[PDB]
Amino acid sequence: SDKTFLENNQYTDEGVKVYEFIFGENYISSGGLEATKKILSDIELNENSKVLDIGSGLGGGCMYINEKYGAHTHGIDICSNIVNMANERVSGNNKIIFEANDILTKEFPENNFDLIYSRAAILHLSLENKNKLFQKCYKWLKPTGTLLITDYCATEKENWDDEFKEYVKQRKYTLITVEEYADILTACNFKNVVSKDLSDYWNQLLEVEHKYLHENKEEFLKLFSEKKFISLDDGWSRKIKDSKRKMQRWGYFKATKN
Ligand SMILES: Nc1ncnc2c1ncn2[C@@H]1O[C@H](CSCC[C@H](N)C(=O)O)[C@@H](O)[C@H]1O
Ligand SMILES: C[N+](C)(C)CCOP(=O)(O)O
Repeated sequence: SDKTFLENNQYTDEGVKVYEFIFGENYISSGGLEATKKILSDIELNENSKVLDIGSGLGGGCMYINEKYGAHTHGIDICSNIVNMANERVSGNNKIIFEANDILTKEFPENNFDLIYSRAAILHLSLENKNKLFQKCYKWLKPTGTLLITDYCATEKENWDDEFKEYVKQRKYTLITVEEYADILTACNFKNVVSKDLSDYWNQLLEVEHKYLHENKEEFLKLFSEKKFISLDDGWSRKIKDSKRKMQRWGYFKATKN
């Protein structure tokens, strides 16, 4: 249902390929590899670490984490077609696993992971399900483990304008404030909760991506259609405008179990 909605609309094969063109090979979220390097710059792991990636997409994050640290990485994604694409991009590596499943019904042992990592995925979850997920994450982390998240956030709903309301409604996102998000983590008894509103950084990423799209329009049109170009172009224009005024926000969260 949730699964069917995502597979048949935002994350159709063609939809993901369009996103990948602008985000970067193996990525479906902003900044691609370069942002991932920054997000993980203060994370310490090694070959004995176990990592969970919630909403693993095309697998770029898992590929990088395994490359940088040698860690065991397990990616969960609800879209079967996306997981199929991810599995075609990795071979001969028994420390990278991609699995098609709803994270809300997936079972993991308590005290299992050194790092639980998620990039631009939890926006798809209802508010009730965000709280349920972070309770599960708390159990699944080792005592010494870390939670690391980036996600779409927003200003308070009361402040949304007509265009943003419509965007959120059609995407079926649940966008909360950075502050409400941090409060959920605190309510789940995570420790050392750090939240950052990185909307300015995100704005910079979006501008680079927008410039890339325009400068490679001929290549894009060979691959796709002008209709899809216009949708992407207008989509990024709106996100640049709405991130600048913090109507749509980009949140970073890090916390520990103890
Ligand atoms: N309930 C759920 N369980 C697992 N994955 C989910 C989910 N709801 C949404 N997703 C996944 O979240 C992903 C968002 S796209 C982001 C992919 C990757 N983290 C990257 O940054 O590139 C989608 O692939 C979608 O399938
Ligand atoms: C949400 N996402 C960052 C995974 C994909 C892009 O979504 P959108 O920016 O087109 O709404």
